[PDB]
Amino acid sequence: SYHVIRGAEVSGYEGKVVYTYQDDPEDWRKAIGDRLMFQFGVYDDPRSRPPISPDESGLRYFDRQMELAGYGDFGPVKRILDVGCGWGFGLKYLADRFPACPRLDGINISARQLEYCAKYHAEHRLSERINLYLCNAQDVDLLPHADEPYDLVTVRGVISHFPNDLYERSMAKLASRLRPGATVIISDNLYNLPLEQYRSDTADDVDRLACKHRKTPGYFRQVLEQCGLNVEDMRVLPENIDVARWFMDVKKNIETHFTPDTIPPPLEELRVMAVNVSVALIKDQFSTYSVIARHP
Ligand SMILES: Nc1ncnc2c1ncn2[C@@H]1O[C@H](CSCC[C@H](N)C(=O)O)[C@@H](O)[C@H]1O
Ligand SMILES: CC(C)=CCC/C(C)=C/CC/C(C)=C/COP(=O)(O)OP(=O)(O)O
Ligand SMILES: [Mg+2]
Repeated sequence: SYHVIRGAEVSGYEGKVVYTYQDDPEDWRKAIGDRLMFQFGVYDDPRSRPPISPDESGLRYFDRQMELAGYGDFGPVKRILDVGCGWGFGLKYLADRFPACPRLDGINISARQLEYCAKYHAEHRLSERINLYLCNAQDVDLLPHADEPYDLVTVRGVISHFPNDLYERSMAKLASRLRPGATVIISDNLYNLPLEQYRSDTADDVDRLACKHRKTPGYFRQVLEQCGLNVEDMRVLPENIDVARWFMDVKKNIETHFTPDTIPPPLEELRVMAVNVSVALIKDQFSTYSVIARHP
């Protein structure tokens, strides 16, 4: 079960995102791993015993981001928000990491992901601690209990799906729900060239995985600052060769567990996207960034 939140002004891009994440979570598990973590991974953790799966590299990327955010006396954490909560591992990970945090909220516009989130959280006995909302990032102001501000927010691989307009409005409303000194942990995928210069290695005529709203490091950071957040740390993470590795391991998973008949269309987009983006990553035209931001 999830609660519904509508802001009477619906984003026209929702349909494209819903389509992307519609399909059987068991097919996604075969592509990206059992944890269903969908924002890359690091292959440099001394704890990782090769071969390193997308489950291991994803987990260790999150650990590294938690370290950079200073959660290795981290201050009060009584309420957590996961923006675009995917298939719910992010909320489970934070729940286990913050056992004295009684409230974690997840927002998502994919009903199929939220259906899987509830069943998955229930199996791990977190249903009371974790609340799920069918809620666009731009209606975060409508989330219940504005009298209880968020201490920690994750936005990992979500801003890639935002039009510039949506991104600016969402971050302004997110900022308004933060306690002073609250941390925002961001992962996203940004183009290191001017947008006019960049040319897709493999022509994208179908908008692969609803990621057409490309952004630069400069603009990305400008928006966080304009909403009154302080950028504490911004860096390439994972490294280009690690994002490429994740992509190509996921491509291999898809080509090894599916045929062109049975493959769900979004996993076909991901299979093609893997070579295109990996080439762009090798050429340093594209990087995944870790951003730690705080409310002053
Ligand atoms: N405008 C929007 N508002 C809320 N959620 C959105 C959104 N656009 C995309 N999303 C969600 O953002 C997620 C992108 S994939 C990332 C999932 C998760 N952060 C992980 O690390 O695995 C999906 O759950 C998608 O449905
Ligand atoms: C969606 C998301 C951010 C979640 C995390 C996992 C993931 C697969 C990231 C996608 C990164 C991205 C912007 C791909 C663009 O490829 P493309 O083939 O669309 O590139 P192009 O069309 O710009 O050449
Ligand atoms: Mg694209």
